[PDB]
Amino acid sequence: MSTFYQKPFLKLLDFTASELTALLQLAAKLKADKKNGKEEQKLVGKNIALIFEKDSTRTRCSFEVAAYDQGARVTYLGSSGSQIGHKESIKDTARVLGRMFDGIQYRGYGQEIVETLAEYSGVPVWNGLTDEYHPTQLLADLLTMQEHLPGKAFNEMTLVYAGDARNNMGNSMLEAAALTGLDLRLVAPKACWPQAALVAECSAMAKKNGGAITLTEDIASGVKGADFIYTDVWVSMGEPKEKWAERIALLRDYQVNSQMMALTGNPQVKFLHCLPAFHDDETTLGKKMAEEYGLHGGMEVTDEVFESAASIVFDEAENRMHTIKAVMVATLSK
Amino acid sequence: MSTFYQKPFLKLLDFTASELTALLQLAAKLKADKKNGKEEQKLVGKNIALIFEKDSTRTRCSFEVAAYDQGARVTYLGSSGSQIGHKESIKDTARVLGRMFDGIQYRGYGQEIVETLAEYSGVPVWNGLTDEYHPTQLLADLLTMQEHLPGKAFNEMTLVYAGDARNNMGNSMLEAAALTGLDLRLVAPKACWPQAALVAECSAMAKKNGGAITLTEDIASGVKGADFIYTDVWVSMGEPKEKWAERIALLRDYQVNSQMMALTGNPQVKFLHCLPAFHDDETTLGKKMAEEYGLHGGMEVTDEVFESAASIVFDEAENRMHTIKAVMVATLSK
Amino acid sequence: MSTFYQKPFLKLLDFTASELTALLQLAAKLKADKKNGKEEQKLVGKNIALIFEKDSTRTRCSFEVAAYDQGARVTYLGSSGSQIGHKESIKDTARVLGRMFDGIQYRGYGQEIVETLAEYSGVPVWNGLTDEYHPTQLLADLLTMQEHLPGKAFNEMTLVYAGDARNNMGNSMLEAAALTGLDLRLVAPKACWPQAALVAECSAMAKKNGGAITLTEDIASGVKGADFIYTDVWVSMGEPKEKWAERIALLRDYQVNSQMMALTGNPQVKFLHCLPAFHDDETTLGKKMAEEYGLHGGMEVTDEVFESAASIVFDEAENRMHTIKAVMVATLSK
Repeated sequence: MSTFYQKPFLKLLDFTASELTALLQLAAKLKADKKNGKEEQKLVGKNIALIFEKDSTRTRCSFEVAAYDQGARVTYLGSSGSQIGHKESIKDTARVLGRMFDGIQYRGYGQEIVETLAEYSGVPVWNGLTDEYHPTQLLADLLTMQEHLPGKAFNEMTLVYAGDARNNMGNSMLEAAALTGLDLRLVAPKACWPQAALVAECSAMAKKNGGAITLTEDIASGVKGADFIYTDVWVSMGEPKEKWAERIALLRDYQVNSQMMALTGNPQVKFLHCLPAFHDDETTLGKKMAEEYGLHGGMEVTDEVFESAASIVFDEAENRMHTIKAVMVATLSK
Repeated sequence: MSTFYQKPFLKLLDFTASELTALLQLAAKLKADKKNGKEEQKLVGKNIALIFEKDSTRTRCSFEVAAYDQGARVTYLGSSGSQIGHKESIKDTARVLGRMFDGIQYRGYGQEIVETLAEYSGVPVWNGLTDEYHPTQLLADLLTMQEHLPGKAFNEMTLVYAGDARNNMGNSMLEAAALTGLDLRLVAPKACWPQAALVAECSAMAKKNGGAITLTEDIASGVKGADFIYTDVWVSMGEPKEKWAERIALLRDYQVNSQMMALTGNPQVKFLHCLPAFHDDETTLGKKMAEEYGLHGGMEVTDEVFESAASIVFDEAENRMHTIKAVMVATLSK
Repeated sequence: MSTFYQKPFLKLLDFTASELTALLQLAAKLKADKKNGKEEQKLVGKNIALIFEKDSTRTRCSFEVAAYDQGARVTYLGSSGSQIGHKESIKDTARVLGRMFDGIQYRGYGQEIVETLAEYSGVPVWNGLTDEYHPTQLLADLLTMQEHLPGKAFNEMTLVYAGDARNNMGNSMLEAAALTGLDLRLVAPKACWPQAALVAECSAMAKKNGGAITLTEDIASGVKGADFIYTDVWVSMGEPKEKWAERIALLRDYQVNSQMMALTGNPQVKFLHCLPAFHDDETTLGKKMAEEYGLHGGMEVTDEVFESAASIVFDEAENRMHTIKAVMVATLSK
């Protein structure tokens, strides 16, 4: 645990399995302490900056609550202005921020941006999200998996990412398998697989640690034995709207529905999903896409799965805050 | 007072007259305590979310100061992003926020949004403003009226809303008359009256409580005997600009000016107005509208009334903060 | 020091040389105390408003950290909404804010706006930046100059502003020379000189205080003997892009480079610059301007000077926070 003090948190592969175990134990302690009304503040007098170049309105909440609970003050710097590196270089920005703040949370674009912030600020920099990795969500998922399979090592678990696994969360799961020996199934069309070189590197590491990484288009063999099925949205705003039709055509067979859950053969399989999810007609955008592409009842997951007892998405969402807090406490307090 | 603990505050009609009296007494105590330098913080360790879908830059101030004074921390989520229910359903948003925050203040659109937040968050949700009601402003006005008519019950007071009463504040005043027995005069062109069914319902209730609700186009009989004349702006950005000419033509006879104040026959009549007000040429928009529609000297209220000794608009504005604070304290602290 | 209590800070000329000396001593004490882990909070329970009509995303950081360190709470009101005086008059806004907040920091447009805020709010108002002055940056520069020339009075120092001195910082330096007896050199094309009347007024004052103000196009005589060379960007977004070519043509001879530094004849000359600076190709805008106008290697300052041992820009940037804090402490705490 002492190995975290004054260090950044830029991706999971910068840490050992034992360090990850200690971090998740801290998150679980902080969660229990707050639930029981006995949280001990370790960050009184610390000032934290949130550099959120990529942002939704709600994104800041888990980070602010984590800091506030621990006694720190927060300065939120959102995506309304220009990007970092537009008017001022990343190195210059890092040097200025590092004299003002005790810690910096980053959410944005290329991994090199957060590496430069970490190198030149002189204070812990925590990667919430980059193009390459989604460490904040990964930690939240890992804690949630432990809570719902108590007393199991990660190398005893099987996790499925269904749908479009070619993104920063797919990469973070590859890292998790590499480090912890997780049995990881990326169940996806071949065009939606993470890059082969990173897959090959993490697969060699995972093997050494008692795990395995499988990429397959076949849903029945892919999800068999799963303890958890994770998915996320199939289309994003920014990727051109005229590509949505072919992407949806490719991905709609990979919808997490009651059939896919039953194909695991595991009555205790649980469902995960980085929020927001398009699972019904109760959003303007979800209702439009359901009508335009024929997806009433839910897109990447059905309303039935999303609201089922197997769905643990709101525990997962809450656990973002507890694991963010563990990172801040472990790196800022001795 | 104990009846408020862990409850939402969604509209005045959810409360009894006695509960309202106790709430306003708490606001007056908190105001006195702060003025005398002896405020006791009841909200240390509480995290409050401000979900302000409809916002002006200044709107957050009264809510943040109220929370800060009481020791709470605040996360402001403004109207720059997408609306709630665009990308994530209201129910999903409520469930996530309710695990993070101890209380949620909402300012936005339909009343059903704030009802859903209240139902699914599991924490107190306070309605600052919806399409239907303006509870935060109503409480501020009621406290201000008590302060300027000490020792009078609301059923001993006469309040006039002059101008366009067809809006959320008109509805909140109908509720206030229904509940407290206020003598309420909506002095307005018939096209600018609140909906007849809500008027009829509140009129039956008001009668039972010793009050009365009058809707009239006649200014002389409408304002006679008034203790307070309230008004607000006649045109809003969003309503189409080409409708302004007919609206102003309809409403300009209802300007609160020295003549209307004298027609009350009450030398102690006071003037109220939810800020901002267009009362002179010292705003870019007010100066343009004054020139375009012939309203130099003030629109819905003249500069003379606005700056007169009868004007209590800045006491009213300050009392937003004290009454907001009373709602937060009454619902979050036992 | 007692003369600051409950006063605004609108421009340097509102203060005496002795008051400025005491303010900078307070800033140096607060800086030392924080570095040594023994800061004593003087602003617990104070609520401060940041009215930043002109804003970059990073601008709020120094003000928030200063307030947070001292125990105050902050409400940031940014430039995303409409300007003050668009929908509500400055006087009305000042009266409302002054009942809510203990102090108000302003960054924006005309000096009359901040004067009106100060006059009608009833609480200390601090001018961070207006069209006419840049007091926050001036105080940071003065502290930085003292730190790098310990035991020297300002009337023993020579400061150069190279480049376009016709702006709010040039005006603030004229005031500093007027008040402290600084030897101030504005080394600039004649079209980029501050207004003659303000120059003549401050020159009369500076003479009385043992200083001098020189405006010259001649770089060799202008910078000779300098203790410090300050500069800032040559072109701003808002000024029309088609004027950039002639402005750059006029200003590029005034680039702070190794040659200009050597022309001082002073091996210990230091370099200052209100950040951000365009000193290399590591910003999108800087790289485009370097390519379009032939300025690879740096615009108003070369990368070599900017990264040299003589460059003290990051000490200067940090000292914004310590001097802001001194203003808040001196005016809010007895």
